[PDB]
Amino acid sequence: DDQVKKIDKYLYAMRLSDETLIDIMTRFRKEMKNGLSRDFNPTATVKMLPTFVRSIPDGSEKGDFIALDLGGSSFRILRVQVNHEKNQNVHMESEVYDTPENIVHGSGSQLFDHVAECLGDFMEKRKIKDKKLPVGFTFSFPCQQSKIDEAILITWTKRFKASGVEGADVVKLLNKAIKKRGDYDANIVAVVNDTVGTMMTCGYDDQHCEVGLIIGTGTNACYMEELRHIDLVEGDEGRMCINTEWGAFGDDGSLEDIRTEFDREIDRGSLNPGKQLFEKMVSGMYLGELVRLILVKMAKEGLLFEGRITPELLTRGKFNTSDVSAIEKNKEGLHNAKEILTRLGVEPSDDDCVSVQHVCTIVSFRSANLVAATLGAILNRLRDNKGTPRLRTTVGVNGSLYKTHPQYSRRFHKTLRRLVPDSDVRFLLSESGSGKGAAMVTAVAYRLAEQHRQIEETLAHFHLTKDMLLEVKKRMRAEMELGLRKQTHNNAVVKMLPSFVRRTPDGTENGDFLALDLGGTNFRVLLVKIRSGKKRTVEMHNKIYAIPIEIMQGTGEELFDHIVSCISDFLDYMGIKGPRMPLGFTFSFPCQQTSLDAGILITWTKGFKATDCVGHDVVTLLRDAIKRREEFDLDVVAVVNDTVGTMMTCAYEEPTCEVGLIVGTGSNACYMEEMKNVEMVEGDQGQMCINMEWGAFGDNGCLDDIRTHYDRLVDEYSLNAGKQRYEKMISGMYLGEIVRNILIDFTKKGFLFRGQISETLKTRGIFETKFLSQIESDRLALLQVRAILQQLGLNSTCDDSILVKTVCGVVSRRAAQLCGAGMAAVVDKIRENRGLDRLNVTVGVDGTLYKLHPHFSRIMHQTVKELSPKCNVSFLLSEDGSGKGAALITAVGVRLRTE
Amino acid sequence: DDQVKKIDKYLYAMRLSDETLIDIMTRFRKEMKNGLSRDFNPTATVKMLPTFVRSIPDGSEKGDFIALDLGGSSFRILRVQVNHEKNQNVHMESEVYDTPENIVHGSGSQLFDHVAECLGDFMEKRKIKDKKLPVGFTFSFPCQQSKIDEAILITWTKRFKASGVEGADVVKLLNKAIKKRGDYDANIVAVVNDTVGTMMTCGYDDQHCEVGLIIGTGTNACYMEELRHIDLVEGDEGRMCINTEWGAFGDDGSLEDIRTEFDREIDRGSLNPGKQLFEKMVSGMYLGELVRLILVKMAKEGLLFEGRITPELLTRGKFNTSDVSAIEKNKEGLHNAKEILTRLGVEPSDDDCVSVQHVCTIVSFRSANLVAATLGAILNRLRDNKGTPRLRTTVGVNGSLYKTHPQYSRRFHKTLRRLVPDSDVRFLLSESGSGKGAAMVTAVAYRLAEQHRQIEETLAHFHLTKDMLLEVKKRMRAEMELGLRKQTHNNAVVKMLPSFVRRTPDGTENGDFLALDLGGTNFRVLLVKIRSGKKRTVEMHNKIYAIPIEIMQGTGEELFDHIVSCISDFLDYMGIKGPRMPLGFTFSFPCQQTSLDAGILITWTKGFKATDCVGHDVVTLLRDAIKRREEFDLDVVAVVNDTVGTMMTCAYEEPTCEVGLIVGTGSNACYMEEMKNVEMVEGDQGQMCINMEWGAFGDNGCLDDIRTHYDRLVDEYSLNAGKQRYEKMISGMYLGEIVRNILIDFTKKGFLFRGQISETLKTRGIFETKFLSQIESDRLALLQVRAILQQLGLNSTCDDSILVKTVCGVVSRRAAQLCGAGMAAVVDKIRENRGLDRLNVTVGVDGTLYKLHPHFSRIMHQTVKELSPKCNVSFLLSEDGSGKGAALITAVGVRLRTE
Ligand SMILES: O=P(O)(O)OC[C@H]1O[C@@H](O)[C@H](O)[C@@H](O)[C@@H]1O
Ligand SMILES: O=P(O)(O)OC[C@H]1O[C@@H](O)[C@H](O)[C@@H](O)[C@@H]1O
Ligand SMILES: O=P(O)(O)OC[C@H]1O[C@@H](O)[C@H](O)[C@@H](O)[C@@H]1O
Ligand SMILES: O=P(O)(O)OC[C@H]1O[C@@H](O)[C@H](O)[C@@H](O)[C@@H]1O
Ligand SMILES: OC[C@H]1O[C@@H](O)[C@H](O)[C@@H](O)[C@@H]1O
Ligand SMILES: OC[C@H]1O[C@@H](O)[C@H](O)[C@@H](O)[C@@H]1O
Ligand SMILES: OC[C@H]1O[C@@H](O)[C@H](O)[C@@H](O)[C@@H]1O
Ligand SMILES: OC[C@H]1O[C@@H](O)[C@H](O)[C@@H](O)[C@@H]1O
Ligand code: NA
Ligand code: NA
Ligand code: NA
Ligand code: NA
Repeated sequence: DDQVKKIDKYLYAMRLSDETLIDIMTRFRKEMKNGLSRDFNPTATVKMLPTFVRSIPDGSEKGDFIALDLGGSSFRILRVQVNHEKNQNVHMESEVYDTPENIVHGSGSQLFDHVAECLGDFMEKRKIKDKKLPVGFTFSFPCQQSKIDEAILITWTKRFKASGVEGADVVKLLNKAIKKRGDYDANIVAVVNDTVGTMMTCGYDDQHCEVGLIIGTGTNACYMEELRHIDLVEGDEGRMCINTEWGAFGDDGSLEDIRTEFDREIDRGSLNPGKQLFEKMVSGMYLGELVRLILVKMAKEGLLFEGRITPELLTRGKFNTSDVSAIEKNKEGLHNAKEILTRLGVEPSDDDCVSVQHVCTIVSFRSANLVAATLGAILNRLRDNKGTPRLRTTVGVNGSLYKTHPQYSRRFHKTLRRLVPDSDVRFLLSESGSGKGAAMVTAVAYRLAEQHRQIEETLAHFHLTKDMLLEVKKRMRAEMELGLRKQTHNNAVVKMLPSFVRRTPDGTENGDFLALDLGGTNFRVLLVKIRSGKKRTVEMHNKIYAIPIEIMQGTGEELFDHIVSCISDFLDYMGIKGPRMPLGFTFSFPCQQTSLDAGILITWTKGFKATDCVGHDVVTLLRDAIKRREEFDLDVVAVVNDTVGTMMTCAYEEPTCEVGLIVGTGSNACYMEEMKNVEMVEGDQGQMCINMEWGAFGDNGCLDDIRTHYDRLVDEYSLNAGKQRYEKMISGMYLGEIVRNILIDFTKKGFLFRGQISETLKTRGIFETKFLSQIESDRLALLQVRAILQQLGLNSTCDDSILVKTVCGVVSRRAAQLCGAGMAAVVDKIRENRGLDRLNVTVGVDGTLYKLHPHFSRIMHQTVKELSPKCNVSFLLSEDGSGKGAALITAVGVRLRTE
Repeated sequence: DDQVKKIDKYLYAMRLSDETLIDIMTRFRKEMKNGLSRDFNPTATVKMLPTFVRSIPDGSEKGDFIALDLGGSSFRILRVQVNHEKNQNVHMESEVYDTPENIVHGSGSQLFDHVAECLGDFMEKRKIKDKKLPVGFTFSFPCQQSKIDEAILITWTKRFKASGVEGADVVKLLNKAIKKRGDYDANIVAVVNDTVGTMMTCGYDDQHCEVGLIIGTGTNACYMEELRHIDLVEGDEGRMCINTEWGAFGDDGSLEDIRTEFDREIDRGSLNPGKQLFEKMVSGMYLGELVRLILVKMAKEGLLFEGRITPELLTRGKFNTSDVSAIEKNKEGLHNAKEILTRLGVEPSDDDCVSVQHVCTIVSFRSANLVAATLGAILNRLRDNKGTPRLRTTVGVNGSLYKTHPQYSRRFHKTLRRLVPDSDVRFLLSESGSGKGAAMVTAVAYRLAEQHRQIEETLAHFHLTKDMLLEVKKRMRAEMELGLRKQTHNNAVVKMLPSFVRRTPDGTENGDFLALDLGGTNFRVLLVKIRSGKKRTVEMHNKIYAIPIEIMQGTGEELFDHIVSCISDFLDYMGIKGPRMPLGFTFSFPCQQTSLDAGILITWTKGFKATDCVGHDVVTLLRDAIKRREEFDLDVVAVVNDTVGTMMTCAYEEPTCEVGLIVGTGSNACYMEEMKNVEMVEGDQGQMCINMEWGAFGDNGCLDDIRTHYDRLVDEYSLNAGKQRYEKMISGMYLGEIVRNILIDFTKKGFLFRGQISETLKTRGIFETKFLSQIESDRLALLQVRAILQQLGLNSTCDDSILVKTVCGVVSRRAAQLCGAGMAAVVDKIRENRGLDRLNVTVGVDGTLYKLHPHFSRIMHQTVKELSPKCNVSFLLSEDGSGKGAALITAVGVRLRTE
């Protein structure tokens, strides 16, 4: 019996006590938490990689799929089919392809060309190249994943070392490999670890399976973790499968007290020195060589074959894990030991066979015990996660060692069940490998990819290319010409209305003025005091006055009676009732003007429809309401569009400013034009500011080209169907409605909100400028987004929130680009007007969407820079409102009136 | 009692039950939590802004300071002198500067010009213009700060509305206005809120002060929060003052059930509509106007003065909060109300006076109550942070309303104490204002600014401009010349040794080869099989062999006996013991060669110093060690440098790979030179690979220009003092040592580790390549950085971690650039040699530092691209060591021999 008690003492370090295993396990429980923490992950050796599989197959899976399986004993390509509706039970065929060492060690090219070729063949035989079969990929190395169809190889393991793969995406790599062939089309939809594939395969038959275990060439386990623990994945919704990659357990020295001189020597001879140190004590790629190392040591010390030592005993790999298994068998154990050893050249005695067989025991008993240590850890995590006093789950298993060895399973289970007695675990041996599980994943992944494809399809219609934007710019410029020219003005949609403001502030404006600001979100009355000279100053006051639902769509008399009523109040407020003051009237709707102080409303826009206004001179309507009340007198000197008011406001301090842009409730622009071009106003000397009224761009159909189903819905249900189409794709009053309509469509499609169209979602105006601005804010956690949506009344999940955010960004991005194309046309015409090669001009901007939105202005400026590269445009934000500029314009009105 | 009975019923919504107050208090509580969370902050109206003030004064403050105070009811500039070590407690002189409307409502430019001008007038009269007086800036508006001397205005409040300031750093704006004057210098070293200033002022006198409260023109409060609760500031150590900016409480509609029609109306006339809504119910700027609006409402409804109404009563601002105070005085309240109302034009009756007074009462009482609720939330907050049943704290206070109102303080205090039971609260009214506190902050800020200045000054020596880098390139080019021309070779530092490798693999290399890899981090023996012809493959194996310290610096005989010992073991491992295989020797040290198979060790580099090796032919030393065993024999065909080996390994695949580079333990490079320029070897036909041994660049002093005190220390303490200068600023064996020496210096100066130079810090090697690469890993968390350092033995804080990361980054960056300039020289020489205008060549790269570092390669590549623009350089990383290329050289060796 010394033959055994002696070995026992020698390989003493490789016989771990329950005491020790307990510590190993405790240490893995820590390594798991560290690997899950957003803070500790970057340092952790156990990556706890997220796999993006949300749960085991439920049975709803159906279709036809192709599965790949690389990285294991052999490169396997399967085919799985299922359709319970048509009562078609799971069916599958599979084949194996040869993979010579040279390819496994060559460049990724040689390799992924090889896989693509074996796939080309596999489909050529069954004649399925023409069928749009979804491919699933079982790739069994640690991988960086942000989506199920992305796999960035973190590092080769086992027997693979292929150049130019680590850090790359094997999906794109495989794809490219195929492409080169042109032999077939292949839709790689998913990539899973064999651990994950194995958990899925068993989960399919056992609804309790929460773990995926592999003990073959390599070792590694996956399990079902709570999202509220995967710090590295935005979400708390249910669970997800974590690929622990425990092979690398201890690559940081955490297990140096467990590793022996033998582990260190096998390491120094390994393909991946320093890495996968836990695995190197476990999987079947190493066990055989470990034994051979121990046997070489003993032999060198005479403990075996006297001390005869052959060159074959010193040769790397002469001693397989096959031999380890064969030697461990109960009947032919020693018979085989003798044979295997005789082939080695040594002179195997019957005693030698018995010693060698015991070594094999020690080495294999250890591996099995280690896996029991770590797997025990996982189960401890599960029992904890839940909170139940006991644990009852199923563990899927696979791999050559576990399947072929005649003592491993038995031993492993026993040690495991012992370590965690509070568990009723059931081991289930995968019989299809990963195929079934893989395909069960490819099925869900494809399902999800189809929705996505459709989402992208619809959203793609909102994408505009450099060229399409150049066209829009070109169409804008053509429309501008049409509006300026007397022969075409009547049919032009872009009216190019003269404002009768001939120059920007000349610094002689002086006096006290009243002003109205009507048409934007806030109607207000203002008092503006301007003092010129050495020390020039501006002093303003204002008061917002609400305009009731009724009054805003009521009779004209009511509207202006209200306005004047508000003027009265403000005069009291300022303590200036009495004197007859001059008044600048900022009225933000298209007006036909014959002079600065006359403006005839052409049409209501935005939210206003007051009866008996269109066709009248708004300055007259105002004077009437003034005489009607009869309290006080005013001298209405001017009527100004907010674009022009804005340009003048900014021109005050910025003499380079000659353009006015509004992007708020509505959208519109103005700029300084040459009188010779304004064919609608007699005289070709000097300049005049032109209120473009560009919102009506597209009203003659010139944009049907890029308007979508959702744009037409918004237009069709608006107060002014058919009009202001350009504006309706840009401004805050409308952007939300576009988004809303898209979301309704997506919900009916079943993409959103579990397919339930909320009563809220049917409320128009739900997505205000404010909401859209908040939703699109940067680095804004999904949790906050979802919070905002629930605030509106929208019951939504993380996925919903993501989709909504995407949608808002697509709509607002397009708004900024279209706005940019118009402005690009404008500044470019100015450049040509001055006959310049380069032009520096500044735009005065205002509007709630422009001020609040986190991307609009940025993307807008970008677009203008790219579309009019011969112009350097500066956008200046107006902080005072239009009042200043209106006052400044009223000052000139007075001098020319008092002229 | 009738009069008050009815008024109470009329303004019912402005009288707040403790039930309501406790309601509001709970709300603010939630709002605080939201403002502090990284998830909800972006949508929270209460901003909870970090202040970067760690604690109240600790008595160590001392110096001469200037303090600005803007945003309050008056613009003040002060001077604070604090000298404890000189009986000089705290002395201050202040001066008020008139600040007219126009300035406060005009352009940011005027505003800060005006400030800069006043600061000038101030310093002029005191003739202190010449002293280095640090400036602290009290700016009572909400600001985003990443550090104490930065202040980005978020939004104007109170009476301010100057254009071009929101979103800007008021500190820059001020310096800008100062530099535009030319009158003086100003060291603005800190910016604080007035609540912070107040807290620090009271804290000076009362060590229990944990809150600063303002109830004047505007209202706000700050308090000491635990750093662990402050998400927006990385760190969990200690506390920091938080500026709640509680004026914006309710701006999201949070307090609409509290807000009345009067609040809504005062809003519509405010300078900032829809903002600071909570503040608009509380502070002095609003309380009076709020009262007026009620008198007007009541008058219109008959409830006052028979219902009479005057233009005065209807005017904005005719009823100041000042009048509110007077009318609430015990003795003269009603008498004062008589005078006030009689001036307003109405015919005040004794009842009117009583009615009015009771109005003021309700208004000011609500104000006080509201503040009690929010302060209560804070107090309760402070307590929970301690986790104790009771709370004892002092609240610093200031503001015109709180100071001058005859009832407010009392009522405020009353309600507060009733709302927070288990707490003793002292209300210390700041008599000096916030100026003293501001100065206390300034003192610590300056003290800190001085540390940064010195640190930045030190680190700047590691900064290299594009120009400097061009020089390094130029100098490198010169050295290359000297090394090639035999006229100057002997004296040249960069040796440009000939490798006697004349051409990159031609594609015919065939056979089996042995290889040695000695000089890098791992010594290994390799077996390499190269099959040429129609099908070309390369199969290689290898084993790592540890070279024990002793042996590494023992005797040449022991070293090479060890080498040959391992060669013997590997032959066993591979099972090829017997045949006389050709061997390729990769020897990573400078060798004088007269032929491919002859190499004289010129000198040791890196960590090697075996004796009686230098001056010997390393092939001879090997062949000898082999003879000394006689176990076997071999055919050493070549001695190769790792640069040459790496270039060949990579040129095997890429035919434009004419350059080699190593950035590992050491740094060096090789390239294909033209025999004409290789004056040291007879002939001018064909080409030859030149091992530059560029590490010795600088050994002749040609870099003394950029080498630093720390470089000299690292060099002076090395095994090869004075040699390999260039390399010591680049490779993994040295960079860590540069860092360690900088850290030691910084620690003595007292910038790091509490000035404690630990035993760990004294240990050389501490900052290995591995560690150095983790620390700089992109987007790594501070705790992660702190964790790793703690793991080293360096007990360090978060600030400590910040500095260590910065240091590491400066060193690694310089290294990458220096390396880049070297390569730029090399590639550009080849370009010119071949008289090309543009050159496309690829470089084979190897080395742990190059592989593991998160920035080196990126920065290096970028530098090459920038210094040699007429070159397009590609970097191919060698994934399988120098072995391949070495065998490829062996091949052409045995061949050219027989051929
Ligand atoms: O490497 P081994 O011993 O074949 O075991 C692991 C393999 O087991 C197979 O059955 C699975 O299909 C593969 O996905 C897995 O990689
Ligand atoms: O429609 P919005 O978002 O209110 O923006 C446009 C308005 O912006 C205001 O700032 C201008 O003073 C108005 O003249 C203008 O109509
Ligand atoms: O608004 P008020 O009445 O000036 O009160 C607040 C001010 O109080 C002063 O005492 C402080 O010095 C200022 O920093 C602060 O802004
Ligand atoms: O010094 P390091 O970090 O090991 O890197 C350089 C070494 O890298 C190895 O990969 C090469 O095979 C050696 O030839 C080379 O000397
Ligand atoms: O094949 C089984 C295991 O081998 C390990 O070495 C790999 O790192 C894992 O990806 C895999 O689960
Ligand atoms: O308010 C911005 C713009 O809105 C457009 O719909 C109006 O027709 C314009 O007059 C106005 O400038
Ligand atoms: O000065 C009183 C307070 O007024 C508030 O409105 C400001 O935003 C604060 O910065 C300031 O502390
Ligand atoms: O190993 C990298 C490099 O280190 C240098 O210091 C040695 O002198 C070279 O021979 C070698 O190429
Ligand atoms: Na998560
Ligand atoms: Na004209
Ligand atoms: Na923090
Ligand atoms: Na020569």
